[PDB]
Amino acid sequence: MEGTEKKFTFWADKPGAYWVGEGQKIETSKATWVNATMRAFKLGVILPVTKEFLNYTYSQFFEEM
Amino acid sequence: SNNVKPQVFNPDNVMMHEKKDGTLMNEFTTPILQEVMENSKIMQLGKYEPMEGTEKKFTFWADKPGAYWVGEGQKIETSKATWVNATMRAFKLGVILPVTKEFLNYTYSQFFEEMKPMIAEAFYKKFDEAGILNQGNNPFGKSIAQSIEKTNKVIKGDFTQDNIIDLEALLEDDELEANAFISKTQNRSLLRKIVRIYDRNSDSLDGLPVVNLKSSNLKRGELITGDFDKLIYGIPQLIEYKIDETAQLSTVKNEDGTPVNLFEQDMVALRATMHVALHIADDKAFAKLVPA
Amino acid sequence: FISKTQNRSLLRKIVRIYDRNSDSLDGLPVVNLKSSNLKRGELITGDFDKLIYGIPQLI
Repeated sequence: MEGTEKKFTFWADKPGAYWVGEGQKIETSKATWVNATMRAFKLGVILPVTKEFLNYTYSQFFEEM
Repeated sequence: SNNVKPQVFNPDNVMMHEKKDGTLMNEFTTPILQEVMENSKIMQLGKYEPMEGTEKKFTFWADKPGAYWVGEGQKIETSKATWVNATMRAFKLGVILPVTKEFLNYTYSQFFEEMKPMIAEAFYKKFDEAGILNQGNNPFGKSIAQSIEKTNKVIKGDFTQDNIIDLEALLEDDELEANAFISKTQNRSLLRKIVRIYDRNSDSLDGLPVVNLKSSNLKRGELITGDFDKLIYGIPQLIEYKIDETAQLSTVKNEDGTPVNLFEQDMVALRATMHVALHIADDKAFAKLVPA
Repeated sequence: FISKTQNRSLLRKIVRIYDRNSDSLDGLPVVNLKSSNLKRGELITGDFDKLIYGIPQLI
């Protein structure tokens, strides 16, 4: 999915067939499809730190978060 | 909260990837400009003056030295050349374009590159209208229209051939040739049908070129002319672009009235700035025709 | 023609015999003088090959 939205299309109807005698007229038939779609949403969080903490208490903190 | 509907803004200058009705603008097509962008008319007409501070000092000549007829062995008398000082200062132009980072990923990823020509056009129009028409809260005090008010060097009435001549003759009345006309592009309607002194084959009026301004402040009935070599400009700073992903913007506010923090809200903004300067070397060099 | 540059104001609006496309008057060139002694209303012309000058001492 490259954009924030995506499209799907699916078959829905399939053609018929008939029995025809010799020199009788052959009849017609029809196919059909249907569509569906999905979109994306955003997740987020922020973690703030006092820079003394990141020097004198827990240097690795963000790598462990 | 986990509130997912998009952020409303005020003044609403922020570019967004989805509309409040839920329309995500995927598969968007890059716009194409209808006309073509305008150049600066001041930079077309005026003299350039290389400047590197925000301020310049000029020297111009004023009095020429004389000469005398001397008989054989008669005393050669003296004479004085004189000059006059002038000065011009720069002021800063700038604008900011805020963008939601989804827009810059999914709608229109080249947006900030495709905007640079339009930002320049916005500054050129802002400069021209400030220096010619005295409009848009100009900073200089110096302008063409403010010079014509001070000299009161105004013809009153309609575009008769007598008035078109008297307009230019009011500069000849001080030994200055006019060098161009400044016109509202809408008023060819009048200049065409007088008797001809105008031609559209070049857009010239009595052989001098016509330059069109393209803003709402110059009316139908008005015409400007002068010796545009007496108008001088400089540019200490060619347009500089800075893109920022974390600053606060105070001038744009959220729906609740809070400022827009570009980091918390996942946004981007382009700041552009330019420094530009204007001087009018002789305020008598410009004259105007105005309807009564 | 010898003309005060200020008096195009008159030569323009008569009927044309003048043009500013060259600054000529009836096809002869106009030369502008640029001093206060030649007035607005005055125009001079002649066969200027009959006017002769010389310079024994360059400046």
